[PDB]
Amino acid sequence: PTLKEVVIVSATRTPIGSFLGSLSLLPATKLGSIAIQGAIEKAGIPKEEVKEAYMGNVLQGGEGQAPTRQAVLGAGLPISTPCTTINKVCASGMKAIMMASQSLMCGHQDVMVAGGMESMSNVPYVMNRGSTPYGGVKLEDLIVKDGLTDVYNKIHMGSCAENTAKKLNIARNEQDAYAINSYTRSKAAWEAGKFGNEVIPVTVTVKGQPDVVVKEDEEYKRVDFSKVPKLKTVFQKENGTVTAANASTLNDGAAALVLMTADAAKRLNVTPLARIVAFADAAVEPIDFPIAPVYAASMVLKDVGLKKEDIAMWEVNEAFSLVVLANIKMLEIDPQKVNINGGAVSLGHPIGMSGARIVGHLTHALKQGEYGLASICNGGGGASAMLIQKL
Amino acid sequence: PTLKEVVIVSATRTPIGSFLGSLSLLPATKLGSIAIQGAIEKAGIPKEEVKEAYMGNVLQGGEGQAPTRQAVLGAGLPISTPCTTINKVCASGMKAIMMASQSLMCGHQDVMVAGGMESMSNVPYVMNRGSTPYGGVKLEDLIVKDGLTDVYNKIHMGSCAENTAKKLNIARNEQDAYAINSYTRSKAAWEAGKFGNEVIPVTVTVKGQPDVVVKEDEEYKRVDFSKVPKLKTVFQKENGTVTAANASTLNDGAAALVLMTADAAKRLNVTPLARIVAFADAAVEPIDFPIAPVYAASMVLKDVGLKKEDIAMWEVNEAFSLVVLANIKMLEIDPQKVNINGGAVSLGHPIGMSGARIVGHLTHALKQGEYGLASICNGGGGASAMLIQKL
Amino acid sequence: KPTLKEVVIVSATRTPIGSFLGSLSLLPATKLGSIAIQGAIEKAGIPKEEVKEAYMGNVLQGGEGQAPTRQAVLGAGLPISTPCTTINKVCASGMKAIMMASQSLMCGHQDVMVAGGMESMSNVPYVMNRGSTPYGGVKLEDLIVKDGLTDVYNKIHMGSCAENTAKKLNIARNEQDAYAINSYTRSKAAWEAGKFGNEVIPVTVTVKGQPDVVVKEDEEYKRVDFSKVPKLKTVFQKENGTVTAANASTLNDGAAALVLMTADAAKRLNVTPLARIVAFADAAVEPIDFPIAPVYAASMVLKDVGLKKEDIAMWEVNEAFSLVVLANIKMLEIDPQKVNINGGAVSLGHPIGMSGARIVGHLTHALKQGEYGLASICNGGGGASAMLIQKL
Amino acid sequence: SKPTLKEVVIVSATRTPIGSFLGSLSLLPATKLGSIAIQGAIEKAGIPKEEVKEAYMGNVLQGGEGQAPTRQAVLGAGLPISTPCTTINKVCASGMKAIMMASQSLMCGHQDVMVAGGMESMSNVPYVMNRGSTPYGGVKLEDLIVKDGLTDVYNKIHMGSCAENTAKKLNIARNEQDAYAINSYTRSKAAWEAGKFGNEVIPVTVTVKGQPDVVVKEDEEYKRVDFSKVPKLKTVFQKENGTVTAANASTLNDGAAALVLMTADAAKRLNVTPLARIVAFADAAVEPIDFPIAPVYAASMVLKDVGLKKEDIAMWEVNEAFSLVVLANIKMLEIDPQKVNINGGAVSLGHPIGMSGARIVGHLTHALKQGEYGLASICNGGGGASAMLIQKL
Ligand SMILES: [Cl-]
Ligand SMILES: [Cl-]
Ligand SMILES: [Cl-]
Ligand SMILES: [Cl-]
Repeated sequence: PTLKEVVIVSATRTPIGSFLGSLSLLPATKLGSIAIQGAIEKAGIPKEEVKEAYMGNVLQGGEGQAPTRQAVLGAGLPISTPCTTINKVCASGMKAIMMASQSLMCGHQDVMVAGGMESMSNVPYVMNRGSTPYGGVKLEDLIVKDGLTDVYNKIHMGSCAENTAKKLNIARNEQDAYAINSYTRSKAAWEAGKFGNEVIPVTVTVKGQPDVVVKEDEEYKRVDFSKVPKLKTVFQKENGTVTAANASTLNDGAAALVLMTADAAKRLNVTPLARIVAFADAAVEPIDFPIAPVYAASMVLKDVGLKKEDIAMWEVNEAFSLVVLANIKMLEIDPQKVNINGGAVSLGHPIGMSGARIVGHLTHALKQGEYGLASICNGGGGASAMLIQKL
Repeated sequence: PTLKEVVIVSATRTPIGSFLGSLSLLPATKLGSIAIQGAIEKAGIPKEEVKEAYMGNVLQGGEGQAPTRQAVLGAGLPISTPCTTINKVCASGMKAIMMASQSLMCGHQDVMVAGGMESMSNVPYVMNRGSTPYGGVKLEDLIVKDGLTDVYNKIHMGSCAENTAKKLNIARNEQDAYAINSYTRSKAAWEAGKFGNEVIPVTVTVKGQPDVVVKEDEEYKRVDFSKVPKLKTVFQKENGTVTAANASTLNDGAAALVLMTADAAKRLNVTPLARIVAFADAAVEPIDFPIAPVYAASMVLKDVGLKKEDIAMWEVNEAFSLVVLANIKMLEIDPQKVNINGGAVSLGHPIGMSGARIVGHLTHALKQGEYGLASICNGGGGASAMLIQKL
Repeated sequence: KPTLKEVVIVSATRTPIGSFLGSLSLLPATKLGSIAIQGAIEKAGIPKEEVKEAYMGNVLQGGEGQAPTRQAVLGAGLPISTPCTTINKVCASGMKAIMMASQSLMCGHQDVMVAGGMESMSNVPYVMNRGSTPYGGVKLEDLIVKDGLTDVYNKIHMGSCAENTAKKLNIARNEQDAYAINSYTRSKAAWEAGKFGNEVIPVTVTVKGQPDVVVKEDEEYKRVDFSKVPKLKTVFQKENGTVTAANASTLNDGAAALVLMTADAAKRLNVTPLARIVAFADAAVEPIDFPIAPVYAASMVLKDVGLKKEDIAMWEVNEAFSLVVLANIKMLEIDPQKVNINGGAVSLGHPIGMSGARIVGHLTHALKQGEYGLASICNGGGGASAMLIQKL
Repeated sequence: SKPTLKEVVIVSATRTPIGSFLGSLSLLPATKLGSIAIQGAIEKAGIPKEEVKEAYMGNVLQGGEGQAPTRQAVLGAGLPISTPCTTINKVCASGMKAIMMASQSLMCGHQDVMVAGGMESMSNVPYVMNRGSTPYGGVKLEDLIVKDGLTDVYNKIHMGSCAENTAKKLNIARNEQDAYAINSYTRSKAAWEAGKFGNEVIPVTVTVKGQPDVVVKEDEEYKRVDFSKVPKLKTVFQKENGTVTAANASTLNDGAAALVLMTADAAKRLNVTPLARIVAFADAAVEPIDFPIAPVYAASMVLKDVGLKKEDIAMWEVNEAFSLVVLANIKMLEIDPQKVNINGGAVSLGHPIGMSGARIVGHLTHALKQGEYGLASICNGGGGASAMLIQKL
């Protein structure tokens, strides 16, 4: 038996909300249900056709049992749908799509949903099990402990990024310029209505209060260009370059894609949006995560036999402005082709979701026949990358 | 390309420690490193041959960033090794093996490590982010909140088991007899030396203390048969059937398998233990998880045209004695062929590890040519199953 | 019969009372204490160095740091040579502090003292027991509830104890709601008439990179809706209840301080005293019956001095609940127009450690020359303190 | 003119044994220890419980003890519901300050019989979490023993680190401190084996369901020492040139003490034999870091007030908060060391902080010979001290 061709038939997401902001009352799983239900509606298929689901989700503590199952059932999918929650840190939402593609390729399923979800607003604090130490204890923040601290270096991802800024000589000003570029591209894309088929509105209902309709990304509107160059370099007191403005923020959101075999799409009279061509994972020293996406992207190109020039648009996840700039520089790519409609620095970074968002964005933004390449670094020194072609 | 055949080359585990017991000082990821290093040693290959790693791990809160990456780097595997942490609740350890097999089948990697790890001793308590409510703050136990509570029904796994005991007419005395049988078989297998190849010893080292070598599963010795029928039914005080003795326990442990394509096994000239024949996931109504493994096992049998009678050895994970009895009753299989060397009720149940342990046990215990079938229920109403044939 | 030094009040100052998590909530109890103590010494027109010792009531001390009264005193800029003691008689603390200070003065053991009370209920923490966390989790308890508001013996809230007295004395919901509205009315009128001009000192709340807030009046009395009062549900007892969130006192932040001295010291220091402290007493009853303890304490003071209830121009009976005040009016058979005339805790709020000091200070300012004032305050556990003063 | 005051006498002084931290009495809350000592004292006094008019108890760490700690102790000892109660906090001086303030009420003729003492269960002191929004990056759970009991607010350092400052200034070395400490343990054991606390201390039965009853009848802390280890121990409060150690400092402990106090007139009316007369007392305060010297000034104040000389004092109880403190006091007052802390103190017996001030007064009451003067003094966090002079009757 030969490997089956895999197609993206729909790709949908919630808006991204700011930390403790517009979507902070919704658990990650509920955002997941919203995205999954939206993606299935858009695919125009009976929901019973979806055979199995994988969702990325990095910070699972306190979400209750089986987060992906919660998202799936909450979306109204059948109780017969098996569910697995995926954690490759920042790459989780992309790795979910990759693993689901592998199942489809094997003929183990013909239709799946894959994506990612995160509610950083609802990530809790932890207290160790045991006896309390004389003198007190600090209950640790799981965003910091599980999401953002490199285990081996015992420093923030932001501090790890400083290493790359040093080695590649990427200055504060260049990072700030990228960050401003991202906010500008985000606003322009929202104003041009570019997320109209991608984002679905979320109604937040509180008892006794009026409904709030969240219809666009919250983060990009919280910028002051005049203040960008004034911020302190918080991850390194001496010779620092990374700031709160030129790094991604803490956010809430979910994205989901409907994936099928080519045969399943034919059977169901569905016109797919894009073909999944290839994907790869790469890993380097934990401190050097910003550069892993370079290797992952090169693997994919070399596997398919494409040149970098053959890629119409790049989605290189904006964990930090530093990451994108390292990637542009090492790969020598046209910066007008990279994160064209904004990215994590200005739209925000719900870590388990972003890897799925960037792939769904390519699916909508590419023109017929064009190749898009999405890549995303992750805590621990990893990256995932994926090549798709618009149909 | 054509789908590649997958073989199990090695299968190794730590002993299983009791809650707050012999292994409680070691993090899940450390147990992971131990199992991973041991499986590579038993496989007789350079660590550098391992291309990618998947580990099941249900309760990831407070383990630090990227648990699987920590296990892999802590075992001395190359920094180039991509890692993904898998959460299908209790089925996590088996699902990791299944997904790794799918990547190998696709020709996306040729050698992987897959397994599961859990340190329930070290799972923390959580406090919600936000304002402290007037009148008190609740610190929830992640074991209870994420591990053991069904989301939809708002009851413990043990109460879901009671539901199945009612519907299938499985009485307290029947569950108690099964549990006693499990304890008996575990002790017999340990005394017969049946885990000599499967289990590797763990050395627990404490500053200014003598070393402690943990060489055997701890839990099976923790029973009093005379008290078994006198114990209170903790999940249902009136007309109950499930007890602390006839349920599985909370435990610490890790297991890891080295998987290869048939081509890689030949290239490297290793002696494969077993071929992976088929695997499947099924899901039912959440409260009914005890029966999900029946459907999952039936799926794998049907997939490859085998009948229940063709199976020499069944590993039906003993989440509760109730579960195994429900499976035997529905499948109508010979109890003498089920969990022959004990299982989770007497050996313990580190949830993210168990699905891998039972596959690994089949790999060592099956005789040449024999088929073994492993199935494992999971929170949310799911199950995974795998069929292997001993080489 | 002992011959004792005559004790006088030379000043009585307080911060405004802030609402729970409200205007004064960024300020620790000890800081509010410093503000009131400094204000009191300022109004007394004496050197800080003249204050020899300080006692401050403070019910909920957990997490405030070592020696709360010492913090308040040194925080006001008083000499490092000033001995300090923090007093806890629950809700009576602010009064008991004045009483115990008076006793020292009477003995000739000191000639000038500061006495009062402080509480920041906004900043009262939660606790977790020492030891090993039980499998399955734990509820960290709220100290306001555990130490402040729960009767140990009956294992119920103060408000539920009050329901007991409402039953026994036939003090219905409507009468209590009427008393409540009356307190809010009187509080507003007094504030609008400028009746706290010399008693209250404003506090400036400063937050880096924010405008300053000058808190110059009590925050709580403006937080009522008279239309909602009779519609509120009875929180401490659903079945046949009378006590509500509106007719009970609230959780609050504030501090009060008095300069006390011997009559001799006042003369030496050429300051004119406001009032003479005549007598005071403590009484106790069954813990559940705390609302009636102030009746017995007041009667003890009258009997001791040989006065009649009719001789008192002005009564301050702490408004812990509207019920408590009505229960006192009923049993004592006194004229309601002479009781809590410029409002009280039901509308002004109840920072538990300070209220007993506040009400003595208010009598001091409001009484006319030669008039007698009687202040009484119930406390958790079944107790009450009372004090008789005479204006000079 | 000086007021004419009632004479105040100590009629009984009774305490629980002192338990080590998380040791023998750690299952009992402070208030129950309070009840045990209060009932003890009244029984020993030989009066009806209804004769006690009012109660003051010292108690420094009141968090989580429930409403009105003193009221709990009092009602728990079976005293009438008519008995008013006040909980006193002058940190380490609380147990003595309670007796002092009760004495003032008696002097004024405001009461004729009172119970005064102190109680502390440091084993049961909880941790705290602040009310409000959980701050990004972590939430601290503070130990109230550290935060409220042992940390100087102003200097933001442990009491033992403040103690180092005086060791420095007065040149009191490690070995002298250690010498004192061993001296305390020695006196403690001697006194206990001689049966010297036969009337002072009452035994406590600890009942755990399923378990055999435990009878705690002697102080726990003094047996927990190794004299050979003493000189070896690390100086835990200061990195450079330290002198204070876990062994020459007092420990965290649990205990209560209560005294029955009355006017001379009430003792006659009740036909009881008074034990001692309360002569004078004082409080002093210095710079917060300098709390080890504050008892010097407090004692001097008392002697000066009564016109006595240091040489007139038969027996000194200078609370052994730290070995350093007793030494500083001996040095500055120039008194006979053989007259100081004769039967042990807080370094060997332990230091339940709200209790110790009452314990040491109770101890002079039992130890002094007819007509002798005893002086008890006690430092407290914040830079204070209380002192009391008594004469045996
Ligand atoms: Cl990785
Ligand atoms: Cl599932
Ligand atoms: Cl009382
Ligand atoms: Cl002081």
